[PDB]
Amino acid sequence: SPDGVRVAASTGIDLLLLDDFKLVINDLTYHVRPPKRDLLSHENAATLNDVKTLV
Amino acid sequence: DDVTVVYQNGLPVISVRLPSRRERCQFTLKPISDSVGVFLRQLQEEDRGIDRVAIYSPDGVRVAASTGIDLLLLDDFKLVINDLTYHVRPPKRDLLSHENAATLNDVKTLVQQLYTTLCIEQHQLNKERELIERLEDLKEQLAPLEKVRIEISRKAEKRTTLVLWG
Amino acid sequence: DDVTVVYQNGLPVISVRLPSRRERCQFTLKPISDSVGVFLRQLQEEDRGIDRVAIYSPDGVRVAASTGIDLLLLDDFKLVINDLTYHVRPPKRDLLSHENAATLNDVKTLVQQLYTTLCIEQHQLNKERELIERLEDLKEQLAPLEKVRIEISRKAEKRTTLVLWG
Amino acid sequence: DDVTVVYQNGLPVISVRLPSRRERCQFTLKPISDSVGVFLRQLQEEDRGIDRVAIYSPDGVRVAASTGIDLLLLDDFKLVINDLTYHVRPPKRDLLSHENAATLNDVKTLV
Amino acid sequence: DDVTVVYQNGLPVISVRLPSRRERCQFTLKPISDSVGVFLRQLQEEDRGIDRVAIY
Repeated sequence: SPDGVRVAASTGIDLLLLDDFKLVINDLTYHVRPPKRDLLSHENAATLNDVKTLV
Repeated sequence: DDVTVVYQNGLPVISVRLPSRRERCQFTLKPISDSVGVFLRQLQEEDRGIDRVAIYSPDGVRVAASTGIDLLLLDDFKLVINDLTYHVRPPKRDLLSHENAATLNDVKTLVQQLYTTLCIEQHQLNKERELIERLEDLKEQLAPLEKVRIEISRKAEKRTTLVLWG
Repeated sequence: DDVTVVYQNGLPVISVRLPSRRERCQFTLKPISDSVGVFLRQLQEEDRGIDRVAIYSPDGVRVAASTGIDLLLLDDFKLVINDLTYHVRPPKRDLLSHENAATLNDVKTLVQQLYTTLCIEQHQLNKERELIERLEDLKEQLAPLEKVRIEISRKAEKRTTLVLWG
Repeated sequence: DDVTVVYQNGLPVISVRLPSRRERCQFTLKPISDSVGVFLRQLQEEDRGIDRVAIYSPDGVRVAASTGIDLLLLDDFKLVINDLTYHVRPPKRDLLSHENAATLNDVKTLV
Repeated sequence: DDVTVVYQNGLPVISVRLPSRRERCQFTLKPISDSVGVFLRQLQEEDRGIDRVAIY
């Protein structure tokens, strides 16, 4: 995690790509930063509706 | 140090301190599909030097392994690593209301229907492949018993033809 | 020589010349079930004289061993056998243009992120739990009634049999 | 004489003429849970007097020793033993599992 | 190509051409402690696509 705490091997992938993290391969730390939607909790009522438009 | 339990995305994440590397580690527990045994296995699998793990109720009794997380996170408890004990105190999240949840269920079921629509053809294809692979094994396993069945049914039919003719 | 990819009966067939046997072989692949790892394993367990084999995207990067075969056959790639490098060009499919594919991708991504952030898995598990609880509650109102229903049925059949014998 | 393939109770069976023991040996084999390799192993274990065995496509390119038998029984093929080459034509069969490549019609019905 | 046998340090080195990588390979044979079976095993162990080996 960006704070330094490890992430258990049972954490789902979809829960991990919601926030940037670090990846340690052997001793190199790559700061992975996935493209996340910058919308908030209420925006779902729009986001869902947004989906409709696309369809 | 300490063990903290917080809530993110509706799921409880619990942050413990592992002994072998002196670093923290957060486990995301599912309050319905997970149990205490699952949490303990995940806790002693992310670190091999945790040969001794336990969870006790705050009064002294040991919590059984077949206990749901939603039943455990109600009251405090004590987690036990190889020789340390941590007094864990879960939080108490708030039930929103009777109105907001009534309008949230619509979205929560529409998203479920949409996700089902997006990923049901590949799942049914895998299911049909598994079903063919399973039927071809069931019939192969049944093949030898049919011989004994027929050898029994011929003797069971001869005597009833004898009964009719008699 | 050369490596070709031809669709036969809707399934891809990759014709490749192996180094040791010096004879051209062909592999039929399922685009849904198999993966790059499965194809590479089949290609290795064919002649046993291939110590290193890989599949590179035309940009230089290497595709993983879990990438599906369907996702790989969209564009060209490079099949690298121990020290040979063959340029594979699968036949192009006629699918959505480069504009509608973006819209469909956006729909898929938004639906998946809504399924994750709203925590629909726990919603479905809670629905199933409520259903189990209702079903098990319906059977606790039946335990007292059936205990007297059985008595009534027994002392009714006990008169029916007596009528028969009479 | 020649080699024949028949489906009985959902399982394919193939009648091979063998050189060392001139007797029509039958092989009942599963199309999904087996490959061509295990079929050649069965042939070699049955005869143990055949120098080699191989399967070829109707054109001449050798078919791999790992393709499933369901992938093979779609079209015709050739079975070559060390001295004879029998053109085997499986029974006419259309579809196996409805699992193939993607199509624009699938995307249309998804939308 | 060809197979050459020469002598170095009193030991015969034999250079064959392996099929799987199209490269040469030299084997140092010991004229007393080695046999033909040992040479064939070493020849089909340095390259896995040599399932058939013989010496006539």
